[PDB]
Amino acid sequence: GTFLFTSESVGEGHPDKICDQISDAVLDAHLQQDPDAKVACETVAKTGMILLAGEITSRAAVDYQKVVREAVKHIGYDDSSKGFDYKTCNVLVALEQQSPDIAQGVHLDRNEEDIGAGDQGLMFGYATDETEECMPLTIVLAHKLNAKLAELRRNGTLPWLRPDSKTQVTVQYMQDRGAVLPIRVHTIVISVQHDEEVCLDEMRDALKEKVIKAVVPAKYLDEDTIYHLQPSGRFVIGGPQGDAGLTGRKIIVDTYGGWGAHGGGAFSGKDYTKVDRSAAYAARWVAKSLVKGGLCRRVLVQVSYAIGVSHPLSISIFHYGTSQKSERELLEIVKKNFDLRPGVIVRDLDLKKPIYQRTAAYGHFGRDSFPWEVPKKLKY
Amino acid sequence: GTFLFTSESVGEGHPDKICDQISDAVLDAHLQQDPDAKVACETVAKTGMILLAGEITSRAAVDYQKVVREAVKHIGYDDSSKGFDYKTCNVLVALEQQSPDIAQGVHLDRNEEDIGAGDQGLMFGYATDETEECMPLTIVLAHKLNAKLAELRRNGTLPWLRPDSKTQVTVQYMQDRGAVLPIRVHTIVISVQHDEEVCLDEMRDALKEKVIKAVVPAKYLDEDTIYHLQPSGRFVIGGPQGDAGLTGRKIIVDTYGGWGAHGGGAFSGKDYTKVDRSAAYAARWVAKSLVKGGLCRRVLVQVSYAIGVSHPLSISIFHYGTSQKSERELLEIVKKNFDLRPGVIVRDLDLKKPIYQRTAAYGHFGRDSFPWEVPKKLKY
Ligand SMILES: C[S@@+](CC[C@H](N)C(=O)[O-])C[C@H]1O[C@@H](n2cnc3c(N)ncnc32)[C@H](O)[C@@H]1O
Ligand SMILES: C[S@@+](CC[C@H](N)C(=O)[O-])C[C@H]1O[C@@H](n2cnc3c(N)ncnc32)[C@H](O)[C@@H]1O
Ligand SMILES: CCOc1nc(N(C)C)nc(=O)[nH]1
Ligand SMILES: CCOc1nc(N(C)C)nc(=O)[nH]1
Repeated sequence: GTFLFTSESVGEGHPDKICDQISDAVLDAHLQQDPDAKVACETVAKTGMILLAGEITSRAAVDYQKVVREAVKHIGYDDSSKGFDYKTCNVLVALEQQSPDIAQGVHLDRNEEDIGAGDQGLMFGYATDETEECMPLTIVLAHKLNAKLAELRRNGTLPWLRPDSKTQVTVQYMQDRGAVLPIRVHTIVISVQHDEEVCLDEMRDALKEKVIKAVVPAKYLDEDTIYHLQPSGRFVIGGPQGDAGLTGRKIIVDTYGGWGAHGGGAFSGKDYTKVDRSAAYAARWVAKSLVKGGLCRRVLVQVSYAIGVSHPLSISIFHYGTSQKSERELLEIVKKNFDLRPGVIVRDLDLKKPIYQRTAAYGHFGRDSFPWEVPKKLKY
Repeated sequence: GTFLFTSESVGEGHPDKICDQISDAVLDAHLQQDPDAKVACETVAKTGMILLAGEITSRAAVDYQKVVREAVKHIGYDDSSKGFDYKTCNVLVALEQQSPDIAQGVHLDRNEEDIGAGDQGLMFGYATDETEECMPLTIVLAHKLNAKLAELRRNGTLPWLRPDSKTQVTVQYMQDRGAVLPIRVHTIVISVQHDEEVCLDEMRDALKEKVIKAVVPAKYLDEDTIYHLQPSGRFVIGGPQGDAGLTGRKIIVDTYGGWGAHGGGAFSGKDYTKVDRSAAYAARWVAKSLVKGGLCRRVLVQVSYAIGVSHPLSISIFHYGTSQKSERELLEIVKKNFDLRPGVIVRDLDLKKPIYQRTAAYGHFGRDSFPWEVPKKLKY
């Protein structure tokens, strides 16, 4: 009954992730002044460039040059030696108002509770009892390895580290009546951008001793665990100079690491009317409520919408055989306890609050007790 | 045992899809001259602009202005009245060589069969016996509805149609020992860009009579089927003018429509060394071979890689309880029949051939008998 499963994560300076963080810095800057801002901000990053493209209709007065540069500074790209510098990069803006055809069909003259979905689409929520935070261990460990790299870079322990990193964790699991039980870590990959001076052996030793051992419990590591540390051999060129980044290109890192499913929508740079974000957060909230409520050990929830229509078109539950209740019964419990109209989700999850840049690295789920991470007490 | 499941698809003129098609037109233009081109071409589209950003190392001489404009012409954006025009749009290029640090770690001085994966990552393949092509009915129908719109636009039946469209199909299924059986179509959404002259009732009638009835079998449609046709009410502004598009933002439309799983990687604009594409195609090939080989009714396959390492780090099989054989036994069959090194996949799936622009709309799977759609005869 054993099997392997792999998930990855990336650091704050991974170019796709830079884009997600900038998109959400822009969203938060708008929401700080106009809680009802309509934002659809895409970011593109390549050598020396941040380009903002999309549609924003807002009463806020936002200084895009300042917001973008401050986000890049926070990430740690502050010198041409690192391949990117917030002080001297090009910031280009191609932002227009939201299409009036979309606005009239979604929200104009609509009661907030009855606002229409901002687009059609499908979204999934997932939760698993394998960790207290109800997330897959593979992705939790992968995120923590990138967070550890950023911690050691920022406190000056490993000053040769640069912001761009990727990690990947393969866990060997046992199947248990549809639930999954982590046994051991089979393989770890770490690739991180570095300075010109540090040698490969010094990096590999530090990645094992100061990063992996500082994150992964020893009980999961053994003589057979495979380590791929700086497997490319050299990673001096990094960030946007090494690879063009775009918003919404790390949607699996943002969610469940391959577990569960995804509807395709990106989160960053979007206000609550874009159900790609708000309904995915609500679906996570439902899934976690079902697991913490003791109704199943793991569960997948799907929801879908049509543009301009408030109520979801469909809701579905897949419990992997981990409940005594049928999926039909769980769906009835969900329908009695949740209202997944976007105009209700916004109230329940406080989605006009400018906390979005905090979600844009290290995953949107399983951290920091955001509203979608606080289970709802279910009545049935 | 009944449940609902929803999938979406988009048309050739959806702005994200325009980007995927342009990225793959660029890839094919390079491969026509240099079969070993290293391509990582991202495209961004917004009002009046196509921007190419990324990394290409190739011996080809490619006229980016001509390649981009020809792709936009094919899609049908040929007049400012449509919101976008290949003849007069801005084409901007920010393309540099592939990072030498990546090149040295992946492919330089390597025997082709032993080339390293171009990046780390995870990829999934899926197949289901619910259709002959081994794809979920939800996504097959959603794709065919967009293809029908483009057919009626191009033959002049519905001259008010414009290239940008989205569709969404919800099917009611029955569960059958882990397999899924389509019963009926519960809800259909169609949104399509249109001219200023046509009225809503004429469009809704045409979408039902000339589009849905021309695609979806009557046996699936009944008095209860819900139709959301032009639900926003007005969609004159469309294409990149209505919404910024980016390459790799329709990864679920490109694959399984919410069924199965996704590793996060985009396909378009990437040569075979980028396992996000080649290993996902090979995983589809494995999954379809297992279903057509009669070993399971539906199956999910995961593979993963480390940058610079040829052999996958992990391979896993989830058969949803639809095989008499254990997942351990199916994994042994896969390991005896397939070699998922990128330098072998390229040979088996002929991945230096310039057929990629053909994959960039209507899904990469379940169509046209591409090599990954031709099952391998399994020996065990
Ligand atoms: C390998 S690059 C993607 C392929 C690239 N676009 C190309 O031109 O081949 C993807 C990510 O891997 C990381 N990366 C960049 N250079 C790397 C290197 N030399 N070694 C390992 N990882 C690298 C960065 O996080 C980057 O965003
Ligand atoms: C609704 S837009 C996404 C949200 C948008 N960025 C905004 O500013 O609100 C997403 C896709 O829906 C389609 N779309 C654009 N305008 C539309 C309209 N008026 N009615 C329906 N669908 C529309 C296009 O395919 C577009 O790429
Ligand atoms: C949340 C709905 O997703 C799924 N449901 C099911 N069943 C069998 C109900 N199978 C899947 O593969 N996905
Ligand atoms: C292909 C590996 O994906 C999965 N495997 C399993 N099991 C139980 C083997 N459960 C999942 O949710 N996904």
